[PDB]
Amino acid sequence: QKPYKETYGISHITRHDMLQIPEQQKNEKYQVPEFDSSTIKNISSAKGLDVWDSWPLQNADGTVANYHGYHIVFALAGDPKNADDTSIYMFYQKVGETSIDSWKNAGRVFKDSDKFDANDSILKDQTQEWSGSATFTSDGKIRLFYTDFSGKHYGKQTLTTAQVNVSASDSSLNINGVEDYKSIFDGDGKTYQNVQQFIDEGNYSSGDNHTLRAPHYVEDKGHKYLVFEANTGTEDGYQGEESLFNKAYYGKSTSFFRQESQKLLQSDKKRTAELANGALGMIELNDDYTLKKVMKPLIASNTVTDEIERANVFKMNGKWYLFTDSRGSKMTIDGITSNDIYMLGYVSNSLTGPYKPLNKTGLVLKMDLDPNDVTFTYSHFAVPQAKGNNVVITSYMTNRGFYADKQSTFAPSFLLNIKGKKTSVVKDSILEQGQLTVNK
Ligand SMILES: [Ca+2]
Repeated sequence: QKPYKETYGISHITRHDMLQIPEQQKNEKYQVPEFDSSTIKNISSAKGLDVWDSWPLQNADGTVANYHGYHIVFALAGDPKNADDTSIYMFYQKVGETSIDSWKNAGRVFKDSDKFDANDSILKDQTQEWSGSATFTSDGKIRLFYTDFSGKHYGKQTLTTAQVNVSASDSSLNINGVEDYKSIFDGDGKTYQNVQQFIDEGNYSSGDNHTLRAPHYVEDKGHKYLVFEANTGTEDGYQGEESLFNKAYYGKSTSFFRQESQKLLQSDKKRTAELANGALGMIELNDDYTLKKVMKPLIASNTVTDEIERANVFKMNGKWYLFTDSRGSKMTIDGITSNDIYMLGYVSNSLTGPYKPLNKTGLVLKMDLDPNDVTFTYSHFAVPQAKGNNVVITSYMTNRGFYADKQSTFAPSFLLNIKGKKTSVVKDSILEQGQLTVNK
């Protein structure tokens, strides 16, 4: 196969940039701070459930919404014994409260019968509800986006929306039901991989890893978009043997391409690399939240990894910041280990790009604790704030099903300082578990 160069007009997480991270990550400015295990509590209202990936109800610009005097956080929860028990619950606190003990549980967003009542062919085959985002509409409605996972159809993942109907009183919030509950996007094969393409490979035992999830709502100039975890399709640089010869995925120089590509081809990571075609995708939505336009990915991670999760994007002080979480264990980069877990980040003058790496390489956060560590965190997420140079990093703490007495819970939040194309963790900025804003 001859070397070639093709960007497909999109940005790329390159091998060269990733290779810089192992040395860089030793700098405390890019490290999830150490947490104090004796301050950590289970979510008391979640009653022995694991509570992991969690997200705030947001305004269109990503700031935290105020619903009738309450903050709302949606989260995946389930029985610690059953790895396939995953539904979305809605938690809430009065605005002003900070303690983890302030979070009340409104229960599941969905009834089991809702997916059938939706009159939606894909939804009626759902077995789990995976994570997403939620926006607070201009007419005062709670608009949810999440991933419909079908365990019985080879792990199909479909971007899905619903309006959550909630009555508010002085004391409580109550979920009355949902409406406008519908599939929006299941891939198109050319821009984003679909489940059939995964099945064509031999599904799970092929080593391929199909993703179409983590839908994040954002607006710009009154246009509505989802940015999401995906994989590339046939027309924007697909997985395959040929992909290892695309210099766009390497960066730096032809010298670097020749050296790195031949190492990769001689390595035990060649096949993994060939299959690796992660992407942060984008679609525009109509005003009824249906699909308007499939758009090109903002960034892709060909050869590096198949799995870039928890897509997030927002404008802050005149620039756009794009983030994703990713496990070192599924990467193919020398010096990145199975313990390493990252939030990577990119910056643009426009929502639609082009995006270049933060801190030269893409590194924003590094967390490398043992999976057994009670203070292990995952699903790091930057919550934009109304003003200032700080965002709040939320994450879940404690691996699912690991400890009888210590469930997955809200991690202590902390601050990340962002200016220009640089970030730093704010020294001793640890907040309460699950705290969403600096303002109180
Ligand atoms: Ca793949």
